[PDB]
Amino acid sequence: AQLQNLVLKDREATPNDHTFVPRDIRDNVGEVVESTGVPIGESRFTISLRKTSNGRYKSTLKLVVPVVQSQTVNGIVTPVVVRTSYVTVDFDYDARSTTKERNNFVGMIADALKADKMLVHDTIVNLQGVY
Amino acid sequence: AQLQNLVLKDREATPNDHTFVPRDIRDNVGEVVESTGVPIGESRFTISLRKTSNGRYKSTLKLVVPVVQSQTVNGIVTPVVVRTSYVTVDFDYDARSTTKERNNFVGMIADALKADKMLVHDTIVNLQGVY
Amino acid sequence: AQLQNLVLKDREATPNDHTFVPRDIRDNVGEVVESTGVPIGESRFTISLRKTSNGRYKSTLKLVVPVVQSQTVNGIVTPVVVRTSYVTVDFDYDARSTTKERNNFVGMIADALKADKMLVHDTIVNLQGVY
Amino acid sequence: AQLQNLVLKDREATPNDHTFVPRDIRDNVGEVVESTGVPIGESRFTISLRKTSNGRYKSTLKLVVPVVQSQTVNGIVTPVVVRTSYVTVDFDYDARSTTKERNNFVGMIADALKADKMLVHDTIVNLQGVY
Amino acid sequence: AQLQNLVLKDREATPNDHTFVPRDIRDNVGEVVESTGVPIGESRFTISLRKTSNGRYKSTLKLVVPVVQSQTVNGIVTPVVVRTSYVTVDFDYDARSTTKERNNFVGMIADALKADKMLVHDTIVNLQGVY
Amino acid sequence: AQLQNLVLKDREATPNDHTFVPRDIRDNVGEVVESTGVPIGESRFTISLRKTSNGRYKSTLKLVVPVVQSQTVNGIVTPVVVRTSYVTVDFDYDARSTTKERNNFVGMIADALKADKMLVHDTIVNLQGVY
Ligand SMILES: [Ca+2]
Ligand SMILES: [Ca+2]
Repeated sequence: AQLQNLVLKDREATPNDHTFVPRDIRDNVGEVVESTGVPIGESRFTISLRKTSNGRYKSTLKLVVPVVQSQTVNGIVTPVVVRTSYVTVDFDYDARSTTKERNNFVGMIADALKADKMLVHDTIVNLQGVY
Repeated sequence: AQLQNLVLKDREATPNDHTFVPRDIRDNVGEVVESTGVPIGESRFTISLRKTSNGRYKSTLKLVVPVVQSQTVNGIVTPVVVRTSYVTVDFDYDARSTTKERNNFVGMIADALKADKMLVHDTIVNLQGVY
Repeated sequence: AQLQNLVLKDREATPNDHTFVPRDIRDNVGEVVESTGVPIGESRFTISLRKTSNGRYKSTLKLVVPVVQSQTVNGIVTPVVVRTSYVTVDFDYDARSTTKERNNFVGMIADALKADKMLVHDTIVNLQGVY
Repeated sequence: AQLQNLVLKDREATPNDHTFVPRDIRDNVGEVVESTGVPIGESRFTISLRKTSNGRYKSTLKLVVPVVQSQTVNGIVTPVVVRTSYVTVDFDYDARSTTKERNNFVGMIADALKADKMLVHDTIVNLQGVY
Repeated sequence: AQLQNLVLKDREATPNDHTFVPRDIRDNVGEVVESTGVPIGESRFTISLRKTSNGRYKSTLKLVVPVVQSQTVNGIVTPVVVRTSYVTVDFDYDARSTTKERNNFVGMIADALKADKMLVHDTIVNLQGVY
Repeated sequence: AQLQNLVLKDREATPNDHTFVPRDIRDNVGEVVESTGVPIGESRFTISLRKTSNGRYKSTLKLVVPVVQSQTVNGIVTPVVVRTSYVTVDFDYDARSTTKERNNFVGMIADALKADKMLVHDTIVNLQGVY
């Protein structure tokens, strides 16, 4: 788990590769960043792990992806952030857990984000509730 | 997004299907449950969406998967929970976001959980930190 | 030597020459600027040299390049500074260094700032971290 | 920018290649070294990147080359640093800067350090003041 | 260099390879561990290097090998630590030492820990005094 | 373990045998020396064993080899320690440890110090940090 590049595919027609390049490590918190030429609409992805005192392990993923549009004022073109989207995955394993257990766990909740899993998709994508 | 069945694949040799069946809806919070015959090691998955007052949408996914082993006491065999694993995904979109934006977003962070994405896997699965 | 002109090159397709002319030297800090007739948003380059109490020679270079665009207000077109880029090299030599050592030194640090010097460029130009 | 070899040239008659090799990364600071084995004789190159609190991007280069005469006696060597030279380039960009802009900036100040660029040379190499 | 794998050998009939993998590096203290999927009673090996204010290089190695056996409680088999063995080598070199000196040094101290090196073995292994 | 000769090898092209001979025992600390006659030039190996108050068993090794250039003038020699190197291995076992266990422990950390074991070598010999 050496801070390194992280590539994430999106759900575009023909999936694009978003390449997040490491930036730094503060307080045992890695940060990788997909940056376009201008470092303002840069999307950041952080990751961290810490072992609790009560014998547990807690991982924390954060992904931030802002949207930029060019705002024109008195002829002055300036790229700005019009809105941002945030997500935060939080794991909590028991210090006594086995690798397989953890793997399967991830795998499952991962498979839940899938686009065909209607129950969740119709919520985290199309903003519907449950009924 | 009608409360309904939710099937999640795990990362086993030849992936197993875990079928969570709806249980109820409390305060606009759905709950589906993969239950073995005995309702004690039942794994629960909850989902919810709420529109903030400040014009945002926040989804919240929770997956809980306990592990059960048979504890024998004075000849009395009893299945019990020896440890549990928890995860909590939290989305936060801007009320002005477009479907595509949201979709891609999900898709990306989803693709991050993937098993081959070393940066995160070596952390949320093998409990390594970053360096 | 005497405060005189200073020409710096671009990294533009066909490198443009930026001609800086003397402006003034205050407190033994030479300033030379590249500007059109107007004293606004002119790119400035300052140079200085001082001997330290501890017996060291220490000189300083500072280049400042503001980006100016035309801001139209009620038909009143005025050029204005949209943003600026700063850099400050600091040389500190030993009073016993030979011309060659010093020259070679500069030459190196110089070479380091370069289109192809990967390690460096990717950071001072692409603002990407080291890992 | 993964920590890797960085090679800088002299201004020696027939430019000598100084190959610095990665030593390590510490608190988000890369270090590459042109070493011989003994640490005090090591010429070291440093590099870092930070996103300032107030939204700017700064990166820092630092080169150090010590001069060291090694007295030999009956086969036993005694290295001694007799003088050292230091440089510290400090870039500071605006979060709205273009890749192109930055690049050009660098290239300009780069061009400033240079045998023929008189104004500068006579000072950062010949240690003459400005008048 | 970079925190990577580390394999250590037994002194068992047919020496077994103990493969330690990276876990994390906190406060510039690399840790690499040999463990099964579970984070308990894993043998840990840490390594670090620091430069002293007085101008010395000092690195530290620490190997910890807990002995784990299966503790059956009411049919609930759990692996647990019965006892642990600790060791801490401390190297302190002079900033003017040459690669050879240092290497040779290690090699010696190394040789000292050895099956046949009587004086030493009988004490660090048989816990018998010197007389 | 009766205080006796201890011979350690180099990592020199053709391994040189360093024969330390017993000097003495002081307050339960054995000392063996590779001497030439003059005490400051002596490379000395220390060794001890204690049963900690709280029932543990600790033994300690310490090796020291000074580098000393001896200036000769008209037949009169002037030795001078120009730099020294120190190591301190610290074992700590459990009163319930097996001979076998201990032995293996030693052999493992022993194996750690070693030309090919990269992670370690690059640090305890090449003085590189961990990243
Ligand atoms: Ca319904
Ligand atoms: Ca790293």
